[PDB]
Amino acid sequence: MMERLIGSTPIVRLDSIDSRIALKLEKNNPGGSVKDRPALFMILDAEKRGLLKNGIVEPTSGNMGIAIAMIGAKRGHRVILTMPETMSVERRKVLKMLGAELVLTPGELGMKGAVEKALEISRETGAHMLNQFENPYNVYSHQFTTGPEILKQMDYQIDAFVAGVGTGGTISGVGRVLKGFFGNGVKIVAVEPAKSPVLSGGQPGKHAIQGIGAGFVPKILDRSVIDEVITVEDEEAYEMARYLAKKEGLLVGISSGANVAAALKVAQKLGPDARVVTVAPDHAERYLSIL
Amino acid sequence: MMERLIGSTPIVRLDSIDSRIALKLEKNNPGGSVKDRPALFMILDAEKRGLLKNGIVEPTSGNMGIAIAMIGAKRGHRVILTMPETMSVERRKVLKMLGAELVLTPGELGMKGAVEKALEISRETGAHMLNQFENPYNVYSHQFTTGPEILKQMDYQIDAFVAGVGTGGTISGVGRVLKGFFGNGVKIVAVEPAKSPVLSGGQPGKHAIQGIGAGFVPKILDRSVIDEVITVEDEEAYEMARYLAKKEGLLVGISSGANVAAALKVAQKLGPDARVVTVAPDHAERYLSIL
Amino acid sequence: MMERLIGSTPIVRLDSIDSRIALKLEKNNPGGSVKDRPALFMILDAEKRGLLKNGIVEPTSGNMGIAIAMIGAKRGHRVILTMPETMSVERRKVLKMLGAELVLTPGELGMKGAVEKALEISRETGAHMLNQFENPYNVYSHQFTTGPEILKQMDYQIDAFVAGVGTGGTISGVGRVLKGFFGNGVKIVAVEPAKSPVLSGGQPGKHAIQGIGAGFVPKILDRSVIDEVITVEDEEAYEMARYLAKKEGLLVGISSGANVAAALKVAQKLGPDARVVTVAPDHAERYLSIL
Amino acid sequence: MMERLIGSTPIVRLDSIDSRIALKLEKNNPGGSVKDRPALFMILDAEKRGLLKNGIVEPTSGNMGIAIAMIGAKRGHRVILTMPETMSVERRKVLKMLGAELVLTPGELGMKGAVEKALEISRETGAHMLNQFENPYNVYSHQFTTGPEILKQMDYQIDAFVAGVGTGGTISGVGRVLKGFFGNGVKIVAVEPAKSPVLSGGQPGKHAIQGIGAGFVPKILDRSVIDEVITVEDEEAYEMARYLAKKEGLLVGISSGANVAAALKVAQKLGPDARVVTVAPDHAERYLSIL
Ligand SMILES: [Zn+2]
Ligand SMILES: [Zn+2]
Ligand SMILES: [Zn+2]
Ligand SMILES: [Zn+2]
Repeated sequence: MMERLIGSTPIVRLDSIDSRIALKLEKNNPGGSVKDRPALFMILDAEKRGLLKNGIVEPTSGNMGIAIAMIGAKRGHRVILTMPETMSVERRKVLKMLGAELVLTPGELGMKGAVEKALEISRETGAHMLNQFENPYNVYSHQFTTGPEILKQMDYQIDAFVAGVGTGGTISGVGRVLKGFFGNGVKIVAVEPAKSPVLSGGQPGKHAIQGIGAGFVPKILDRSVIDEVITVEDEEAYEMARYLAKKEGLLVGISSGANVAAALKVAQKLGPDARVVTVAPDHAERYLSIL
Repeated sequence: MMERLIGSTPIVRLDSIDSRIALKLEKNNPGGSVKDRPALFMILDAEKRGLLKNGIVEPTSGNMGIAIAMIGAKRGHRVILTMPETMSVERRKVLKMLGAELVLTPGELGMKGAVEKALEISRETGAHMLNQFENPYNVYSHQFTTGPEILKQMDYQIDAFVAGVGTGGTISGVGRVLKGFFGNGVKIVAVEPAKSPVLSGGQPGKHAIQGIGAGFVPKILDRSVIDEVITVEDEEAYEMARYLAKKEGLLVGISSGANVAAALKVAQKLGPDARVVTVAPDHAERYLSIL
Repeated sequence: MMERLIGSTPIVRLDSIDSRIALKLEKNNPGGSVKDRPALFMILDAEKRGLLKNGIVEPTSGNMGIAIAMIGAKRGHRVILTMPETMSVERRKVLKMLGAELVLTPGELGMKGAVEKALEISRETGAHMLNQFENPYNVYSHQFTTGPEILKQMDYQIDAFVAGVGTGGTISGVGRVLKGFFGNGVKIVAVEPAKSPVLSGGQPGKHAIQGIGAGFVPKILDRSVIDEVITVEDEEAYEMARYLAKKEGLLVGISSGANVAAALKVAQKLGPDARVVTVAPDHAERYLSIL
Repeated sequence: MMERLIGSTPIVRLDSIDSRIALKLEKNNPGGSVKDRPALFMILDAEKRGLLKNGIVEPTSGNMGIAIAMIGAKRGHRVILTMPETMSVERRKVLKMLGAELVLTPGELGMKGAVEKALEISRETGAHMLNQFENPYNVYSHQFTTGPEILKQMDYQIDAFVAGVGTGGTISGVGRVLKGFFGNGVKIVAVEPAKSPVLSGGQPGKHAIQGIGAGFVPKILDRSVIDEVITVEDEEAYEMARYLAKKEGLLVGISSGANVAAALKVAQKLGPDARVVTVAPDHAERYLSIL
């Protein structure tokens, strides 16, 4: 069921915004986000290695936790999530509907606080941490599914791929495929918040772009495939998410707004025949309380 | 964009519930429900007839309104919805995100109250009412998309198709295709609330199964393709929706719970090799406030 | 296996011939032709009615024989095919590969001799005749699969659908759907050989356009959906089939050249933004010794 | 057109042969073989490097010539193919249909003569040689399309992948993906003729298994992904190809019988629930005079 439903998502051209921008719509996944792919890969790996006797505990900003909970619900794994109290309340409710357990961690501690608590619960319960920031299967999910899909959906002609970095899974897996095919003929652009520009060589900080900018450089981030880093302001991301819904009818989340805002800045630096691709990580109904 | 994204949704087998039941997952549509199909068909028809000079006004229990708003947002139509105040608050928020206008009508007046207000606004603004309860394009959407999809996805072997009646579009369009192919070899079962059993020959009444049981028999309901009517209690529908999320990882709405609860009663009356198909009209995140 | 592989074929636009024409590629079917669809439907229907206990006998000089032989091979039905002995060594070989029993009837004579022999085999062995020219399930296969596919693949915008009539199944089933959706907004154009223009009111004659022009009006032909008839000369058909290979890289059969030759004549009488769709029934490699 | 049609081919399970075997049907490609993928990738790469101004010349006796001719026809590249004059009238015809220029070199001699003639044509005309045995884009086509497809189509569960080596492109690219995902959990099995077992450490010889066993080790063969080599006799291959047609209704070529014959040998050494996947490179109707 899950193996079959996850991936093979559609791409749309954003004609009412900039007709050079194509948005891959990951909300079509059964868990409602891109994170279904890495969750599936990391889980199948841990099962075959015999690591899930006591279930799974994973820190999350929301989406990876929802994906793990969904797959765990179907496959019969106990799932515990830790997540900062600052993530949208919709996340908490979804996790509960999926019968997962949740421990909220302090907002000012961000993703590091969630990781810390997850490490504790893992030791206390014996639940296995998939560790999205270090697990190479996160990258393999995008290397073997997302990247191949994007490559063919764009008819093997792409000038730039633009993606927010959360775990770094998406840009790394997709970037490996695209650099493999295009070499220097394609630009791979990482997106991060202006408020937390760690990839640009700056300081971590509080920001509102849920799902990106963890405040540190993930171990799985494959820097050799990344050409540049662009920053996006919080209000830029929200504005674009809202614009996508009103002008394209696309019910996409905050990080999709950030991706598209950044893709627009990329496309403007290039010619009229530029082909720019980005991802819409999730849907707008996960953000009704704040978007 | 919309023409391309709408439809071609997947089917899953509910092994952790009853392995004779296959659920078509309509939440994969870009508007997050089955209603994307009839909305697209009715809109394309009204455009080609030159009826949308002043936009669209339609009454809704939520999903048809969201679909119309989404397509209107992309195609450039002004969209006004009327909807009972008793429908989930998520509906109202989505309509606003899509830049549609909304007039809430009294809860005790139900769908009839919404229709009445929509007729008023139509006259006042000149906006065109697509009229989901009378428009044959509602039925054609399921006759030309949903039904053909279901027929092939089930490898041309179906013992029963089970669906809630809202507008009656789905059961009518799908039932025409399936009766066309199977004749009396397939049973077509209409689902309604026990609290409002109009199709069984009873009285209209207040119920909690959002999206079904409008309290009257729609004009587009094709009674010649319907074999029986089954009733479902409110708590049955909610319980099943919850069970689908916890045991299958399927984030489906209330009417999906009602469909599956009814499909289970159908399958139990049949043999161990029975093939029963139903629809999951929408997703669970449209119901976080109440489910 | 066959239920899964048959149908859902791609469409392409004929940019090197006329960019207003779109070509549905039925050679992508496992039997290499459009006839996989009606054969499947006729066989599933006959199975369901318990009519296949002593196998299948069918008189056929064309793709229906391959489709039947192929489905019969997988499903475990005995398949006897009657064919005038004038049929190519290419076709005999394929039928024999699929384990059909070939009954060759006296030649110049023709298809009548094959029909007569099939009727006696049916009496002598109990084998069931599907009768492709009379069986409504031929039409339903197109009403329930091909037409729905085309409608959506053309994003619900079609000014004309153009198709050769062999059995009349394709034009009738697709025509029903397209008339249903578009009404008089779509023109349905039947194609036939200039040498055998029976649908135009003329006399049957010998022609070389494989797959079309039986020299009678088939029982299953839905005349109510057909707006006009257009004729194609044998050499128009062969020349266009060759051109499709040469300039589009499309290895299509003789009937495909006929369809596209006709569609070209249709398109030229319409505006610059007209949308014309037609079918490529089979593949070139079935005709290497004559094309 | 070609970017859209190539790849995304179906898999079937060989229930009438051994239900542990799954067969990827590459005949569904517009060129009727697996070689559409590497041809597309090699040509797109060469175009991008501006290497195709005077066209393409390639020495090829098999499906690569068809793929190149077909892509060349649509894209507007001059295609010259060199082939020993010992090649069938069937293949010459198809190549000529696609508008390739056929350069026939002295026979018994063989493929070396064709390579030598291509090298001089390249010098004399400026035409660019893709060199399918050395070009890494042959491997990438499978790494980026075929392997990703197989991984998902098998629901991420594969005990063995079995494939004939022609160029070694298919086994290398798929093998990279499957090794990447499964590690030592998957066995990658290369197939070659008993008459020409060079990968097994033996001597090159003449054989009748079309599409495999070039009688050298191709430069692009990723030996690091191959776990074992298995041999197949010419008559094993032809017999299995015939059986696939007869009992599965699958019109597959000679190399497909070889692959399935090998996969059968593999499956028999494994448990009852083993999952073995293999490829059907091309179709039967390309071999009517010998199969
Ligand atoms: Zn596009
Ligand atoms: Zn199933
Ligand atoms: Zn098109
Ligand atoms: Zn399978």
